[PDB]
Amino acid sequence: MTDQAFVTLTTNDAYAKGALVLGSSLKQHRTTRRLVVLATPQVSDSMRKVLETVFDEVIMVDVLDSGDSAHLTLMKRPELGVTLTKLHCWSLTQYSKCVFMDADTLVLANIDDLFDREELSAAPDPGWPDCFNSGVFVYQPSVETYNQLLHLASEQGSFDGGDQGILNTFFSSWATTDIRKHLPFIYNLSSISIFSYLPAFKVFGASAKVVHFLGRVKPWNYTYDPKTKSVKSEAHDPNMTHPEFLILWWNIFTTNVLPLLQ
Amino acid sequence: MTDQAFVTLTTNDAYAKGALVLGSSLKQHRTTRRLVVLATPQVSDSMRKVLETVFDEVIMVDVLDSGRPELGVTLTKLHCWSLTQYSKCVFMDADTLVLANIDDLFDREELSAAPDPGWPDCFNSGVFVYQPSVETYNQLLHLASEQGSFDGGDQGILNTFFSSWATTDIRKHLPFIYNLSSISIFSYLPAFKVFGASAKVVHFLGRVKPWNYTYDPKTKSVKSEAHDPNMTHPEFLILWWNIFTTNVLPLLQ
Ligand SMILES: O=c1ccn([C@@H]2O[C@H](COP(=O)(O)OP(=O)(O)O)[C@@H](O)[C@H]2O)c(=O)[nH]1
Ligand SMILES: O=c1ccn([C@@H]2O[C@H](COP(=O)(O)OP(=O)(O)O)[C@@H](O)[C@H]2O)c(=O)[nH]1
Ligand SMILES: OC[C@H]1O[C@H](O)[C@H](O)[C@@H](O)[C@@H]1O
Ligand SMILES: OC[C@H]1O[C@H](O)[C@H](O)[C@@H](O)[C@@H]1O
Ligand SMILES: [Mn+2]
Ligand SMILES: [Mn+2]
Repeated sequence: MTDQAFVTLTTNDAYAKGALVLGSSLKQHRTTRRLVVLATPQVSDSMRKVLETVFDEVIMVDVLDSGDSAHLTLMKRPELGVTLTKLHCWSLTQYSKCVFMDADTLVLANIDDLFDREELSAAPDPGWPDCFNSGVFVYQPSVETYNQLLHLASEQGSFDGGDQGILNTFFSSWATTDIRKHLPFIYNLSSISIFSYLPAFKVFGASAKVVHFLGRVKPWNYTYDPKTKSVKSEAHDPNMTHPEFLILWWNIFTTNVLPLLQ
Repeated sequence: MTDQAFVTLTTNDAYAKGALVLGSSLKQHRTTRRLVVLATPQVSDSMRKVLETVFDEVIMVDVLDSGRPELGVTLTKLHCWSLTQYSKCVFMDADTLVLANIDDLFDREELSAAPDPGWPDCFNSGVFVYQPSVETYNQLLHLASEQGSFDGGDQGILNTFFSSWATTDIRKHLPFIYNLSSISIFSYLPAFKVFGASAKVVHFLGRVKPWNYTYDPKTKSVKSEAHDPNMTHPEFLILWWNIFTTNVLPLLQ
């Protein structure tokens, strides 16, 4: 109501375009909750103003960077040290409960029923499903938890160099303790860009509630032709096996977001 | 006890090599349960006899085929429910390898399995705990006939029949240590580096099986002529080939 929020993060203007599409999609599906975006100083002044037209609030935060090149190299994503910035989401005690969503997500149906869930509720990671994917999660802001998380990050770091490792470590009961903290995979459908063959998608994909463009290739990295509605397909590319979501992203961007960027 | 078993399946002499390595590895790690392999008539008479040496029972069954096109025969797994001489069994694909004792799987209840990478609200059917039952068997055969499988193999059928696995009982979700595939290691290497030493079962899931790699015992190394998109973990291939060379190959050659 005033008490609960969807929260996302952008540290630059590229992911900000993702944030804008996510925000638009939440509004399209008539959330009754607040929309908030955490932004760092690399987000341009002009992009912050655009974010303000979609989000109820833009909250400026400091970048938190693991600096963990060794574990980010294992992850194959040397840029993701800045995802520790996500931890600031726990500082938002103006809200009693929030859903964090990655800026590379897209909402396909109303998902306000997530606010029935308890901290920490998340869906399984598509590659290592004993860990939860940290791109969509239900949590409770808390100065206590925020401080504990910052401390763990500074003392031990993260096994993957980013937020997902440290969050899985801190919330390590997730895989075995309480099945009500497992979100269905359709609330974080995160395998499409990185798995070539997904037979389950063909029978269950139509029920997707949130699609998550997990992996190095983001929808905004494509060249989209709005005349024919084609994307230049980038060589071998699992997005093109099931391109409906990438197409949708660009539809929302071109129709609902591009006019705000004028 | 004698009323519980590990059960595997081979429909041909190639997968029989996997079954032999798996059974050898279960002996290596001192299982106290029986070892059973389901075999079809396409397994040669000589290989069936070799299997009878490693396994406690070699049970002949008919191929069930849904109609990787070779995978239609994986419906043959459904025969595992016919083994009512056992109260509880762990089914393991012929392309798995045990690294440590896993007899504690018999504390689990039907249907216990690990989440499948790529769509983890379905379980991977390469390792599962089940209870033999003629009723269940008949029901699975019925489903296979009337609806078929959404993936053309056993996994679709089994996930359809046991459709509340993802949401009902978390004790039926097996951790990765009982079914670790190289797809997972490739997808999230950081997790493998911190947790991976705990693995008790390796699953060589995908088109290129260990017996499709060539192994040079002189250089202690492996390579495959066909590209392996699952990036099979080389250390695991070496463990497989070490067991095969010393324990299995002398029975065949
Ligand atoms: O340079 C970056 C990288 C990441 N992010 C934020 O951190 C999230 C996690 O990164 P990403 O989605 O790239 O990780 P993946 O889901 O691919 O593992 C993003 O969605 C953004 O919200 C960001 O703001 N700037
Ligand atoms: O031609 C075949 C194909 C498969 N199988 C059996 O069915 C299982 C499942 O197939 P596979 O492990 O190849 O599937 P994957 O795990 O790679 O998806 C195998 O391990 C074998 O036990 C068999 O006996 N003959
Ligand atoms: O740990 C860094 C990143 O990897 C994870 O797999 C998640 O998809 C993403 O939300 C997280 O920020
Ligand atoms: O259903 C087809 C096959 O592939 C599955 O993903 C499982 O790993 C395997 O045991 C099954 O037989
Ligand atoms: Mn993401
Ligand atoms: Mn297999």
